[PDB]
Amino acid sequence: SNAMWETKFAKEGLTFDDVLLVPAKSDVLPNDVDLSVEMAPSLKLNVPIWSAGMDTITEAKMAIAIARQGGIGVVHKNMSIEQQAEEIEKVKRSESGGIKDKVIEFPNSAKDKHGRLLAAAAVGITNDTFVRVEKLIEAGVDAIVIDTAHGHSAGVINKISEIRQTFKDVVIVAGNVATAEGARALFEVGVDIVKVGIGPGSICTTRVVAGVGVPQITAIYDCATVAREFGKTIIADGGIKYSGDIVKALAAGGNAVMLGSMLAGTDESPGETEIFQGRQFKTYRGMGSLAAMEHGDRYFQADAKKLVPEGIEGRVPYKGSVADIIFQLVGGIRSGMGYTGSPDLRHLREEAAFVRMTGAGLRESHPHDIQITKEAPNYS
Amino acid sequence: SNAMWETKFAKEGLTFDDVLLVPAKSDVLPNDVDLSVEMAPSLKLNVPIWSAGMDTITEAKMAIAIARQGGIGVVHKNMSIEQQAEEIEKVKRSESGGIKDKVIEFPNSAKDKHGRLLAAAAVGITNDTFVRVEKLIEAGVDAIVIDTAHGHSAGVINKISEIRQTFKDVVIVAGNVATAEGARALFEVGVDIVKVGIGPGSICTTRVVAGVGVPQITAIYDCATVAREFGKTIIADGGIKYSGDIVKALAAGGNAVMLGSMLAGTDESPGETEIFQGRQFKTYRGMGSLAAMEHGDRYFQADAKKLVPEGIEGRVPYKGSVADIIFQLVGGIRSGMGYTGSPDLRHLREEAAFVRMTGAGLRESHPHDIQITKEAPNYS
Amino acid sequence: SNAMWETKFAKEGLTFDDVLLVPAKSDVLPNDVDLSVEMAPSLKLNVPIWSAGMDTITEAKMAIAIARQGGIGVVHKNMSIEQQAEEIEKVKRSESGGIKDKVIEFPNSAKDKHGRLLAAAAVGITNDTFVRVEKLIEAGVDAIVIDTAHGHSAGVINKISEIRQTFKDVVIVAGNVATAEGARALFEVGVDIVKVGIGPGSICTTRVVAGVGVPQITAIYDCATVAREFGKTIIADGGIKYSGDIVKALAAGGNAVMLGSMLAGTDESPGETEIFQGRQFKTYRGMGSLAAMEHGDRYFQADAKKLVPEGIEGRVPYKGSVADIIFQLVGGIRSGMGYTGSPDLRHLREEAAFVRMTGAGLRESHPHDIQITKEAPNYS
Amino acid sequence: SNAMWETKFAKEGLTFDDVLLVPAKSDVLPNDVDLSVEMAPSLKLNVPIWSAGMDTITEAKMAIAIARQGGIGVVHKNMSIEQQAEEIEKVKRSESGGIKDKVIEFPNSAKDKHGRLLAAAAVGITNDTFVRVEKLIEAGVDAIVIDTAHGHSAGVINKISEIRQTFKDVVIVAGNVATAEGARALFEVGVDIVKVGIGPGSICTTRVVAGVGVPQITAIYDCATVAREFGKTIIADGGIKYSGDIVKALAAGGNAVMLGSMLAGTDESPGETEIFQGRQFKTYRGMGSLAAMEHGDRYFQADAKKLVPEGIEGRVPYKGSVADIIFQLVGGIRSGMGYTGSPDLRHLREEAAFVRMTGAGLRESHPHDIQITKEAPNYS
Ligand SMILES: O=c1[nH]c(=O)c2[nH+]cn([C@@H]3O[C@H](COP(=O)(O)O)[C@@H](O)[C@H]3O)c2[nH]1
Ligand SMILES: O=c1[nH]c(=O)c2[nH+]cn([C@@H]3O[C@H](COP(=O)(O)O)[C@@H](O)[C@H]3O)c2[nH]1
Ligand SMILES: O=c1[nH]c(=O)c2[nH+]cn([C@@H]3O[C@H](COP(=O)(O)O)[C@@H](O)[C@H]3O)c2[nH]1
Ligand SMILES: O=c1[nH]c(=O)c2[nH+]cn([C@@H]3O[C@H](COP(=O)(O)O)[C@@H](O)[C@H]3O)c2[nH]1
Repeated sequence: SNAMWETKFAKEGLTFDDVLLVPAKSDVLPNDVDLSVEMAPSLKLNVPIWSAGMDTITEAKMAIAIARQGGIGVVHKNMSIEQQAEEIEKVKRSESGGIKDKVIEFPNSAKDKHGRLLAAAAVGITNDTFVRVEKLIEAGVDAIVIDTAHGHSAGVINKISEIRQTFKDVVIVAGNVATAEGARALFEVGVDIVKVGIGPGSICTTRVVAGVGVPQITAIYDCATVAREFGKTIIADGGIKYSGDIVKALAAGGNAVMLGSMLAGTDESPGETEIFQGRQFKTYRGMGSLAAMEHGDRYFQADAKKLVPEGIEGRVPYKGSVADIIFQLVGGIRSGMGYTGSPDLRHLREEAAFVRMTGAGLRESHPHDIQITKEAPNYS
Repeated sequence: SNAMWETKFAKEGLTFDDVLLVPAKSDVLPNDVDLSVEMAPSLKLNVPIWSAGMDTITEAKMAIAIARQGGIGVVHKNMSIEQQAEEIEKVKRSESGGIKDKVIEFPNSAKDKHGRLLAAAAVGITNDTFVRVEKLIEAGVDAIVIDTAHGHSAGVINKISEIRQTFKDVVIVAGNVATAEGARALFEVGVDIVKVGIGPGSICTTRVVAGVGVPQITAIYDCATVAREFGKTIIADGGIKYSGDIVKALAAGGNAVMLGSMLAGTDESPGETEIFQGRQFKTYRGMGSLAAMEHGDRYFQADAKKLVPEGIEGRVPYKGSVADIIFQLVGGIRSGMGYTGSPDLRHLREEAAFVRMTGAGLRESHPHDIQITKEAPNYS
Repeated sequence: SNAMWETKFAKEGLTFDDVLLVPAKSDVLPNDVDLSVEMAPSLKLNVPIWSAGMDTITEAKMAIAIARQGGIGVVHKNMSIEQQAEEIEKVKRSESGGIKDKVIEFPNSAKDKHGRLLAAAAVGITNDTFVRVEKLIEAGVDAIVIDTAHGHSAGVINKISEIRQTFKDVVIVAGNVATAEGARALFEVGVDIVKVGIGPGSICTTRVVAGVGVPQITAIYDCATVAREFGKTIIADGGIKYSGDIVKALAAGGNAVMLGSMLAGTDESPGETEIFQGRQFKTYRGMGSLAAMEHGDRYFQADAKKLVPEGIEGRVPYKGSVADIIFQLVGGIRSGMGYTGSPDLRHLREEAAFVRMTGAGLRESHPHDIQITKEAPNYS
Repeated sequence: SNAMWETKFAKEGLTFDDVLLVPAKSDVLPNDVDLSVEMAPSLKLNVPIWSAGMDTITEAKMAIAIARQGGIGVVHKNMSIEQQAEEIEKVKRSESGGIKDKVIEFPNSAKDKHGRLLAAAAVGITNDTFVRVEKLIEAGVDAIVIDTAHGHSAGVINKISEIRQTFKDVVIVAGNVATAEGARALFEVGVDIVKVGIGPGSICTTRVVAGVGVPQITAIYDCATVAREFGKTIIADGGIKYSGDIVKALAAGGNAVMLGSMLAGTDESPGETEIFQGRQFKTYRGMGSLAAMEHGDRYFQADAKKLVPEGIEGRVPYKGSVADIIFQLVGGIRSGMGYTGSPDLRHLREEAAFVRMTGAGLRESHPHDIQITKEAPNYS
């Protein structure tokens, strides 16, 4: 391993705050760009956003809200198989075109071939994963999300291969990985969508507790290079703080992004708001935090207990409705695509160029040297 | 686009706080350097400063004040065509040599061929842009500023070409761009002066909301390279916080700079001062903030509404008169030209050299390890 | 020295916060990885951790606690030879398998060939170093730690050679060094284990007072390269703040780490807790601080007094028991080895790869943009 | 100037916080290293320290105190020629070996060939510079310091050449410069000692107001390269915050350093202490601040008034005596020379090597993650 010894520090990594997209000749206005993305032949989104499979982010109510805005929700797995199946049934029974009380239309709703809202569901690697997958498919789930901390592991890959073999037609998302070799290993066993991100999440301590990770722009770019070879897709999962980071994640190769923090504290996230000193907040916590792993309500098999936590528990200010949050994100995405001359997301992924910057460039990019007197809806 | 794919992260960008000017052999004292600049055959400034075309920076009163100090003001377009024409008439009727009450002389006033103070005016891309340009020219405007967020866009370039074709002699400023190709596209349709800057403004959130921009020293240098080929000029617009940044912007290739924040809160900026807890302040806000776009007084056509804001609203401490602010900026410019051995701005643009530095170099450059006991007039 | 003149600034250095470990294909779960390390033929640890030889970190009580968890303690030398010999006798008489009051077992205890807890002891370079070493060996010490600020010095190397010559079988740790040439100079006189680190300690001011040091990841990597050539080992000493830094230190080539700050404020560190404003704390101080050097209780020879201090005196929040702290560190190490696919520490040292990152990458690695509401046991 | 255009951003610059000295094999203990330096054949210091020629740093009382510790003071020029001559006479009449009340010896005093304390004096470029130089020489001054903001200027070089021509034997210090070409231009007209530094001072705003400067480690190294060719010396002037920065400045090529901030607030600096909220402080201000330039006591010719200030006015905590401050600095220098294996300053300048580091390396170098409970005498 003298070869590995001499190359220990060769690789370099970039994150969102290291880069900007370069403006380019543009023939398309922001309101005319196409935000649609085909994640798999049977799974098309109208906005490139997945809500995170976390017990403070996505149950039925969030999955309904985000699918009606054109995305898709991943119902978390910290519940019994029967409970998670019923959450999916709630999504598939929900109104997808519009509701009255006076007329709220959902013209951009992401739907299956039968006009029902799309919905996804997380599963782990446990003895009962096949049963959970079976009951989710029977409930009408549109994608299974094999959600693991280290997707590039023999045990995970073997479990996916067995799932792919028994359930030949379900769309399989699997993750997380952060390297080309990890993405390739998953696509080679039949994964449809690879989820990218080790450590970048707002609530996570993986990089500090284990010392492991890849800066997220590099992780996306390295994994998207492999996805292009297979003709498949990736989800850029974690570390997105502003709408501009979504544009960066997609331009680096992401077909869609997954959001935790930016959707935390919305009306449709699980739990209720709590008033503290005249201010509204909601809980947001890592799925590897102590509170999230100490779940024990009805019985379910959980992933093998980790010795020490890899997330923290926190609270976020109340944000409002999912519809209003998505409206702000979409406006930012459309603005960025207009600046880069991208009429659709394929052009953004394939053609856009970045410029690297220092911490001084970052300070120039935010507002600077001004006393802000009102919070902007997209800059809180 | 495998070529674009492999070069996604090739480009690097520098901003003001990344660089310093290197001192050089100097035969000229600061008081003897020449700060004049010809922006176009009919538009000569005595100090290389344009005031920003913003509704909290420049109306008639600011345009008069800054032209009397040797610069030029861009009257903003958030008003009716008739109102904006009358603002220009106020500037062109104002005294340009001196006034009494006891004798205030303006020996460095920038004037047209008839001895009237110079004045510029912003226009957008709307159906009535030709009428606005016509009435501004009839009012005696010295330059039209085609003010757009993304100047490198087919719609903007087509509108400029049509304007250039109907009004063959007016000086046209157009922007904003941040790349060589964007500058070239504008000069090729007859723009006289290209305005450079995407995202660096103090009050702006473009880089964070859309993910797009270029660090401003690189943007200036890339665009000035093209201006040199055409024998035309550029305005370095945005991100200047100190007089030393003006010297940097000009040495990077800028023929002149445009200032928002450094002129905000002056007596001549629009609005009145407001006392808050014994301290004086004035409002300063992005033209892409909610308050600035929600203007609706007399009717006018506005640029197409953007879905989400790209600026914030803020307040700045009262600064004093435009004359005293310009005096401090000019003293800093003259000092920098003396250090670089530049007898005039052409030598500064063409000959001066920079040295790149880290964040540690930046901390050494400011005052450090001292409890400042009085604010300096040029270091507040 | 024109050769030295032209290469003054050639070398570059990395520390923990500059790098992350890259995840790799993994066939081993965290609970099955092997944390054992042979530091020398007669000195095997079950977890790769040495407690620092400091008078606020390690006396008999800490050495017992950490050996029972699988590591080894270095009893400090700021005491008489007789006192330090008695501390070692206390360790070697202590129960190593388990104790009652109800049954506390120590299944991972690091023991000598007679079933007694391992223990090490610091010595200096003074006239009586041979006598101190003799009495420590008679007490049953398992390793002597020649503890000096600048191990790459003629006086230190000559003293070690004389010790190695009189005491032919004792395990000798010597330090500190930070360069390949310094490590080589010590291994060449018979040192068994080289201790690496000049300036990285939490409580130390060496780099700021003397201007001297090497960023600690580079120091480890440079010295481990030499250790590999000799077939010997190194201790990565100083600058570790989180369990993830331990994984980084070992992957950079360290066979084991030495901890001060992460063990300060434990029940078993010397001194008692002091309540200040309802909060518990303990003292932690550099061995080069004024208070630590002004020791004058029973008489002992001290290293030559330094003119000015090179450490500070501080206080740390109470941490709890050594057992609970080690449990958190080990969980983090096991998680990192699982992510890197390392079944044992040899694979981590020899095979793991890093990715370099900016300050923006570091901010993404920690929790960001969240109001943490409870402290994590491994993220305080 | 297409050659200058393409090389605008080629040069890179380092400051103190960017680098560390690498430890090396050492045969010399800190107490045995030689801190002497010959600045010129008739000017030898016993510690390599000049006190700054500033009206809040050096008059007779500071010049006496620092010469008795082995350095030399530069009496500032913000006073009449007669007054400045009398300050020098006070220094040359002062006791240099020792004083009683009980016996204070000054065994390291820097003295002239007649046993009188060394002393230097600042002069400017004015019409009466020849008269000031004449009266200072008649008073027995050991060096004249031509103190200008931009030493690489025709007017300064012409004035120095005329001085060198009339006063053929006085030691001439001249500055400030920051480039090889500026140093060469001064040595070529007969300057004995070149003073290096544009912008790094604690109290100065030159880099922010004018945009001009060179990071100080690079400035020293570039200028020392020229000094080596001429067989002459340089003073590293400005930006030194800790004793470790002195070691860095000398290892980068400086023969001696000049200190402002580290000597401000001492008993011997001009002015008295002022109690503010139970705490002692003294004034410290740039010679380019408004208060320092608005001096108008007895009449003197001042350098041409600059339009705008290039320094600020501040206050520093009381530090104690010059003797105690120098003792701490010398201890740090001796420690660094011991670590680098430098028996004298020539070896430090010629042989020592640096390692470059990031901001993460800097945070590791200072104390980190500790609540300091007492201020160290060399780390306040
Ligand atoms: O290392 C981790 N420890 C955790 O406890 C944890 N919880 C969530 N996640 C991941 O973070 C993503 C959400 O990130 P953001 O809040 O930044 O959008 C999610 O989509 C997950 O990928 C975790 N990662
Ligand atoms: O992205 C933007 N969103 C906005 O809302 C906005 N408002 C002003 N500007 C631009 O900023 C310039 C002034 O910048 P400074 O205050 O830094 O001088 C101005 O001259 C404009 O170029 C904006 N840019
Ligand atoms: O330069 C120094 N001056 C000091 O006063 C000092 N005291 C301890 N040490 C060293 O720091 C190590 C502990 O570092 P941490 O607290 O970061 O674990 C220890 O293991 C030592 O190597 C010192 N280094
Ligand atoms: O640009 C400047 N504007 C000023 O007003 C000023 N005053 C002092 N100096 C220079 O700073 C040096 C002292 O620096 P320190 O306090 O960092 O030691 C001094 O030795 C001078 O070289 C100035 N430089």
